[PDB]
Amino acid sequence: TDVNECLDPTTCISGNCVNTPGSYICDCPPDFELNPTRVGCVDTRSGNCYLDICSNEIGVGVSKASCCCSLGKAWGTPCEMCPAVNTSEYKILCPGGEGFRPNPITVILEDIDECQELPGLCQGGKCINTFGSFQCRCPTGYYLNEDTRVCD
Repeated sequence: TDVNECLDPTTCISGNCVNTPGSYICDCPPDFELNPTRVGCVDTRSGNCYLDICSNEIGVGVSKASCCCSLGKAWGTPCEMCPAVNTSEYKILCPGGEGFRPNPITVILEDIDECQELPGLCQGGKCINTFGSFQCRCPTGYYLNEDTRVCD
């Protein structure tokens, strides 16, 4: 009775909780929809990921979270800008910070695999997925353009 679940930190991941009599509700911000078990909000659209303003594509048909919670800079068509790291937009979009996205079904944070989803981050080179991150080794005689993410 006296209970308002919204007062609990965790209630409604990336969402706005509204306390109802015996439970509560999660209203999802724009572009987010409630997950199946209704514990949070996710963006299940698929789009391209870009390294600049959209240009320099590094990922295809990938989720905005996987794009922007990573090194991506813009996403989808029409080109949307990844929110900046100190924003609320980013708090919601990247609830686990840099390197992770929420599972569309369970909303559980998982390590984004740039190697698979964002192959662009290492064009012409070997991509090695790691915890919350990944590496890149350019083949002998070629070097990584830290700006184009291309080997040489």
